Amino acid sequence: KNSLALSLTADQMVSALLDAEPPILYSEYDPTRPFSEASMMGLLTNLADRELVHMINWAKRVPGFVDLTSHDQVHLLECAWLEILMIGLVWRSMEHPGKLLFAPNLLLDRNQGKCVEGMVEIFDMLLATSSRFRMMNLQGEEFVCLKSIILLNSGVYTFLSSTLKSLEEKDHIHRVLDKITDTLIHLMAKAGLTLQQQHQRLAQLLLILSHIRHMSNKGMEHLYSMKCKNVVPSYDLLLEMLDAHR
Amino acid sequence: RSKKNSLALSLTADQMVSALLDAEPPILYSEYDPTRPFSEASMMGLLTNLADRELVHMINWAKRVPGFVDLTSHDQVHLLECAWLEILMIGLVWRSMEHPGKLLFAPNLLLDRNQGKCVEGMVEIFDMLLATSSRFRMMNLQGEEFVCLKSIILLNSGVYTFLSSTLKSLEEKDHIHRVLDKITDTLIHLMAKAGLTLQQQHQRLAQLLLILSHIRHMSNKGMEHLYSMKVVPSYDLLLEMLDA
Ligand SMILES: CC/C(=C(/c1ccc(/C=C/C(=O)O)cc1)c1ccc2n[nH]cc2c1)c1ccc(F)cc1Cl
Ligand SMILES: CC/C(=C(/c1ccc(/C=C/C(=O)O)cc1)c1ccc2n[nH]cc2c1)c1ccc(F)cc1Cl
Ligand SMILES: [Cl-]
Repeated sequence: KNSLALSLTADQMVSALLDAEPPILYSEYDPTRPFSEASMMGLLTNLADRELVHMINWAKRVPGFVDLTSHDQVHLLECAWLEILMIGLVWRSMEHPGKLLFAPNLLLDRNQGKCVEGMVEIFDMLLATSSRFRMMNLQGEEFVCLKSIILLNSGVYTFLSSTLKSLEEKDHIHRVLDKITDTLIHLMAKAGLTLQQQHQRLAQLLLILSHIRHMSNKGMEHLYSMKCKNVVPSYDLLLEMLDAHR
Repeated sequence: RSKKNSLALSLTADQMVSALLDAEPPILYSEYDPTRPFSEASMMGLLTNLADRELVHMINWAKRVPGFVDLTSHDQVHLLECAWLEILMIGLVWRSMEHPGKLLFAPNLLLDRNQGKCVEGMVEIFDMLLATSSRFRMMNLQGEEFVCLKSIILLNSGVYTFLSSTLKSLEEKDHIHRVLDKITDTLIHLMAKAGLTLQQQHQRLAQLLLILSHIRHMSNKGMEHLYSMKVVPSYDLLLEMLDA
């Protein structure tokens, strides 16, 4: 692939990723009205709906992503969307121990998780991830690398791949993933970590992604258990949004 | 802030690998000569039976993973509850590597895709497992890398879901993270000795650890299908096997 992505240095990768970051959105409720009146699930659903649109724009700006066919872009987003929302939430919540910062005007604690049956389980997992990032002193530059890894990794092993084209798409993804790895290592070397510390930190970061997958899976199961499914993107919806984007 | 006294942390890379290779469970056989062809119910029976027998050996293996016995029984159980199906699955994928298009559950139970269709929804899981096996094959995964990955799953999968208020709980967690760091070093060591450059080492490490996310996903899907049909070994069972 002549992909410009593969010619990027670590610093250019980080710049591109920092520049692609979506805005922090606000929850939509009247702050003049008391907080009951508001449905918690309604607020969260609405927020996720609005976050999704921005996620598509962000994805299109991840180096290497637009080199893929639309079909593969959709497949990656279908698999990764909730993991991406979740890693964003955890990062925003880092400086708020015991709380989840859904939006600047929607900072929830554990006991607010108990609104909606089974959500507290997810809340606790999210809190623990936020604690882990805090403990590790996760940097914004590392965060954007991890979020891009999720986009590219989560769906890559579930392409139905008979064709030459599909094999080339997979190879491409793996090369970009290798570039993000290099980028992460670079950031750590420049922060003055030893070689051993670099590889240990890389491993600690990537192992957290396993827990993010777990949380996404649990979350998706609770959502599928519902008789309404207002925002969870079908392939076709995602393809439309990708086409509607351009 | 306190660092648990563990012989595990004094092991070199080479000693870690040896200890892990030595702890490997045996390859078990499926219930000998069943009625073939299989029904949906008979296939599930064979797979359930196999998992039950594999579990006992998994506990023995876990007890021999350096650092694992340093933990309290409660924490050992928590790790196994979270990791058990992922461990079965990574074992299966490794055994299946040299059998393209097939899953080697046991030497007398080698199934292909179309045999996955015998139980409703299972082919989806089969396909994910096959794809993982292909990925390991493509990467030329080595047996020494495999044992490191399998131990990482044991230690990592449940580590973030200890409910941890006390200093003691934080020290247990730190211990786990140090052992995980030791296994990372061990993996890097193996790659360096295989003659990979520094860049290649870090890239390969990342490729391997990213597969663990897919293994978590398969475990989750597997558990969901099983709950839809009917499964996590009970705390008490696990405790007994750990005590026994
Ligand atoms: C953990 C929080 C959460 C989010 C969520 C995602 C989708 C929907 C609804 C989809 C639909 O009807 O199609 C509802 C809530 C959430 C909503 C904003 C978010 N912004 N950043 C992260 C965020 C997560 C949630 C809550 C309950 C649950 F059973 C499962 C989940 Cl995942
Ligand atoms: C994919 C294969 C499979 C395994 C399996 C694991 C546990 C149980 C437990 C049931 C119970 O306790 O009542 C049943 C089946 C399997 C059985 C041996 C195995 N050895 N190595 C890997 C292995 C997997 C399976 C099948 C259908 C499904 F819906 C989900 C799964 Cl996970
Ligand atoms: Cl908005």
